Amino acid sequence: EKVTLRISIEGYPPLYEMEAQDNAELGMIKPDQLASLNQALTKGYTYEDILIVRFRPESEIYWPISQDSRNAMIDKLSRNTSVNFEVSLEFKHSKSWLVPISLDMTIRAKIQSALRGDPGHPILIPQSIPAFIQVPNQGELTLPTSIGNTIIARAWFDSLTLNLEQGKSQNEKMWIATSEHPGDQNAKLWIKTANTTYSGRPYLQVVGFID
Ligand SMILES: [Pt+2]
Ligand SMILES: [Pt+2]
Ligand SMILES: [Pt+2]
Ligand SMILES: [Pt+2]
Ligand SMILES: [Pt+2]
Repeated sequence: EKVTLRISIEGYPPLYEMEAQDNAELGMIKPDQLASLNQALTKGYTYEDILIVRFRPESEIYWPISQDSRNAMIDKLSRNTSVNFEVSLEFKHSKSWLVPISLDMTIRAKIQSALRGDPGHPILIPQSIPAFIQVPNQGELTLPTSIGNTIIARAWFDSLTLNLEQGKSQNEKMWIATSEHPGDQNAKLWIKTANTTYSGRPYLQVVGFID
């Protein structure tokens, strides 16, 4: 089984790439976690069907973008119409979501500054990654619309926040990615996410339902 996540400004080398290969234990999911999830909704899938995928939030390779391509990317924001991009791949089955970057200039200026690497400038990509995804035998991944419609790109999606590592050499550019839920981040519906042993940061998490 294999999962990759990629987060980028469309057209350009990803800010963030991560590979999952859960990780990593024999069981797909904690067996209280489906009883606490199933109860929180108040679908017929069993523990062997539910995968908890966890992405290390630091990109797995340094950002390899050329300065010129990076400059071009920033300039594109100076005028109009660009979209955030991200993709999930198992393992054959993929989905990519496009999230429009607001034409609001005070925030386009915030992205631009973040892309330049200024301290104190995250890149908010709101409602951009699903906490839950469904992977089928044929075709691209799908959303569990049932789960979505209960919660309140799509409205129930998690939001992303991306930061460039500060103080590193020009050939060592890391984006770090953080996630959070819309509304109550503490809701029981959310399978709680783990942190990493090596860095102490939260995993990027998606719960997959397998067919
Ligand atoms: Pt197994
Ligand atoms: Pt198992
Ligand atoms: Pt600023
Ligand atoms: Pt780093
Ligand atoms: Pt940090």
